[PDB]
Amino acid sequence: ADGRSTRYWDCCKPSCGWAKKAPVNQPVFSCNANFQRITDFDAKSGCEPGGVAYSCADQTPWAVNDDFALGFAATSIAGSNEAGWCCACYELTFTSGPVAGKKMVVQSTSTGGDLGSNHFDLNIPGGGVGIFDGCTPQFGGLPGQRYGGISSRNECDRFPDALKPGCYWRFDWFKNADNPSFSFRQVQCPAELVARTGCRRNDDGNFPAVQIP
Ligand SMILES: OC[C@H]1O[C@@H](O[C@H]2[C@H](O)[C@@H](O)[C@H](O)O[C@@H]2CO)[C@H](O)[C@@H](O)[C@@H]1O
Repeated sequence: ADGRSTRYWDCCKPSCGWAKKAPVNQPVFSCNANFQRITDFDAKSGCEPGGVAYSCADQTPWAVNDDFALGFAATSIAGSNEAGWCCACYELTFTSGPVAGKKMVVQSTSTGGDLGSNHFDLNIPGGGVGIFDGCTPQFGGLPGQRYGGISSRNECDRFPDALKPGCYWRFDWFKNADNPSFSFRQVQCPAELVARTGCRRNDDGNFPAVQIP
């Protein structure tokens, strides 16, 4: 199937970070203000007044080589629901922009709201906070516009150290692609991705595996 991508980073607790959202071993980890994992899955989101749980900095993208990357996304997939996509992994092959032909395997860690579409909101620090700014309360805020975030690579240098690597990836591996389209299929999650969220679905074994170069 084909879909559409956007980019974001709002610092909020991800929607698959609550129990009973899907058939998983444990929900996606959330983190405290200094990015340390928290073990109470019921902690209040940092995007709500008085909340303490934020997005973890290790749930950011990285390049394995020039044609293949790994990362995370907030998703809305036509024909399915949050119990079907939370913690599932998908292989994307970009079909437009400067990254056309490149592949990226992502794990869904949150939910978007685009009915009838296959929307993947890629986790990218500096990609834009959108409606909720959890980053201001967390550490003082991130630069950039609300929708779309920063403009140039040099802006990543003023970010907190734990979010710099994901910020640079947008300009380096991703070539600053602006909402590229893609074709995708559901795949078994790589161990590398499950290591950062802690969340593996019970039906993961019913899908094909991908070979990380
Ligand atoms: O609402 C989805 C997502 O949008 C992100 O901004 C988009 C914006 O909606 C689109 O008009 C513009 O062309 O591209 C940007 C970047 O993809 C926003 O950054 C996210 O917080 C939000 O979740």
